[PDB]
Amino acid sequence: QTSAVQQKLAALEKSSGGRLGVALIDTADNTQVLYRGDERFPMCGTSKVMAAAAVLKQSETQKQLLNQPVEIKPADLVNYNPIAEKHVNGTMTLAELSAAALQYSDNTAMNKLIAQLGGPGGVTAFARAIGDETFRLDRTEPTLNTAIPGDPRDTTTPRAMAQTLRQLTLGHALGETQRAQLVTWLKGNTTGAASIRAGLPTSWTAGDKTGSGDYGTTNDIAVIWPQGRAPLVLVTYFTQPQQNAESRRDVLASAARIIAEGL
Ligand SMILES: CC1(C)S[C@@H]([C@H](NC(=O)Cc2ccccc2)C(=O)O)N[C@H]1C(=O)O
Repeated sequence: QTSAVQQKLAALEKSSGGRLGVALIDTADNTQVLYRGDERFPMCGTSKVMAAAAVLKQSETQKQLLNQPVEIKPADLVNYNPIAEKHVNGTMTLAELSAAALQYSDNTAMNKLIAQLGGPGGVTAFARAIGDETFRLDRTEPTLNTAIPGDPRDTTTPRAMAQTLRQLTLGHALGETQRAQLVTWLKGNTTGAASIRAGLPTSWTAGDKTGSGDYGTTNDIAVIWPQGRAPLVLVTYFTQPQQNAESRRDVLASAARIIAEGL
């Protein structure tokens, strides 16, 4: 069946010229709303949540892991390193790297998280351990953002990512302390005001992780606390036909608005 909300999302997609994927979980009743929910999309930076969460999982059995120093060398710098560049020829702890990857989307920090997990396959292995059979990380930064249409590398589906984000932030995929840390990091994100958040009533609070890549790929995944009701988990993925397409965070805001108005 096609719902009123799905019809509005289809209209939005049509006017956007691209391909939109949406997955909402309303924890008030566990109901879901999906649009292209089982189609694959390039994750880009939204994959940083899985990497940080995997390191948080490791920290459950190593109390000092998050304080472990990691060397940052000039050769480690990639295409976007707002935090790591300050620490070249020095070190950053795994907590510092996690916070930089999540809150500033630092790509060198993400690479250190991936390395700590034994490579992209280590991130995928953690996804499998928490019941996500869909997620796949295949490359490091910056190539994991090529976002080529039809390419399965570094992709997931909106349904899978929403389920995983719910388990990580509201469920028991991580220990209580680690879940709280992840939520704190997401709520402190600096990059999300133009995306899902721009489509929500101002009174609502949220934590999110954005992503962008080639093909005008523009993504956001969020955990939301609406005024007067149980939290929501929302994933909005968007990708376009031309490699050099411009970002469209406004499309994510529009999708979020349709979802909020549809509650
Ligand atoms: C500036 C950021 C905050 S960081 C960046 C990052 N993507 C890239 O570096 C690849 C790329 C390749 C070609 C064009 C754009 C991006 C990611 O997905 O985390 N995403 C932005 C965001 O989330 O708003």
